[PDB]
Amino acid sequence: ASRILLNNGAKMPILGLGTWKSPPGQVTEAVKVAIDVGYRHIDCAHVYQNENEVGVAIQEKLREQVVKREELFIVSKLWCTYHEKGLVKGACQKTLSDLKLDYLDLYLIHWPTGFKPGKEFFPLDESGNVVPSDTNILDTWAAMEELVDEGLVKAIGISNFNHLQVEMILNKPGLKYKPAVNQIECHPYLTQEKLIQYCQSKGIVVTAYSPLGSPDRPWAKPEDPSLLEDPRIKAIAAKHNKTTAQVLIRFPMQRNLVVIPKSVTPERIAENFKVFDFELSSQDMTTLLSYNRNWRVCALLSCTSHKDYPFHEEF
Ligand SMILES: NC(=O)c1ccc[n+]([C@@H]2O[C@H](COP(=O)([O-])OP(=O)(O)OC[C@H]3O[C@@H](n4cnc5c(N)ncnc54)[C@H](OP(=O)(O)O)[C@@H]3O)[C@@H](O)[C@H]2O)c1
Ligand SMILES: O=C(O)Cc1nn(Cc2nc3cc(C(F)(F)F)ccc3s2)c(=O)c2ccccc12
Repeated sequence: ASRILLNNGAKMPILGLGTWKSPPGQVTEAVKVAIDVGYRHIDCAHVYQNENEVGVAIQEKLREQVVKREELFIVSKLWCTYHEKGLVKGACQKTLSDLKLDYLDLYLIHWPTGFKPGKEFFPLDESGNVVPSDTNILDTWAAMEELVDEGLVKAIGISNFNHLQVEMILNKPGLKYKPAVNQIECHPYLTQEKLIQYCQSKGIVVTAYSPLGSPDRPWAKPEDPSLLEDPRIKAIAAKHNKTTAQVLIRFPMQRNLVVIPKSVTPERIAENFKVFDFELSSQDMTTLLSYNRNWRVCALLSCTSHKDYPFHEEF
């Protein structure tokens, strides 16, 4: 199936378009091309500073009757400087206004760590450490629950929560809505078997981010592993007459994950969608799992002292 059933009763397309780092001047056309060639899920965030432009594309494709709003699955995320209870609705409403929507299909706590509120996304002290907010995930989660009860979002979820944090939500006293999704980094170099099985065992759908290893991440270095250039992955693609990127997108799909590759390149947007016509073998899958090396694209040094930093622990 091209959609997975969430625990709020709604279906979610297992392929979406990512938008982190998509330039504001190219992402409108990017999203337009993606809807044209079949994408029905867009992954967004206020912190990506491009939601206005993403929204232009969505609204034009609705106006043009290329798609109906019910057919779209639009995701956004609450940024760390808005974890305070009095800030969550407004933050969601800004995202909605920019996306030109009246509801989101899914809204995620973007990271478990709350940062000091302000105009700065990454407020730092004079030594470079991120400045925390004294908020905790449970009260943040309660705030998210209110968005559901106000009709602003159809589903709520979390992102970059480790096993212990997910379990803390599930065990929250007075828990009203379980998280629908946990969006986490996942690719052959960071395979996440434990976290994913934990989440799935609990009926929480996992979305895999940076499935191609984020070659355009701004902190990339020479000695870093490179998925798209891995000869072992290239050979598996070769065997299937597909591209390395296609193998890397199909890989999570077959683990019952949602995957959200980013591109602003029209030929690549289209290539990336052509992944429903082939299957990796079970041996291919285990072989790709074997390349795990616990390598993370996303884990900003400045945040590692936050009490709620998610990656000190195994998973
Ligand atoms: N929850 C969070 O914390 C979090 C964190 C990171 C990412 N995410 C989401 O996940 C999405 C995807 O992750 P990502 O942006 O880090 O990286 P990614 O999707 O792993 O990689 C994007 C990079 O791959 C290139 N690319 C795309 N398709 C390609 C293809 N077929 N062949 C060769 N190169 C290709 C893109 O180039 P062009 O664009 O130039 O074509 C871009 O440089 C994000 O955009 C965001 O929506 C969420
Ligand atoms: O956020 C995105 O979607 C992509 C993303 N990732 N990162 C690396 C990060 N690593 C983190 C670690 C924590 C931590 F929780 F671990 F403290 C909290 C927050 C972050 S941001 C960034 O620095 C970033 C900056 C602008 C826009 C998007 C991003």
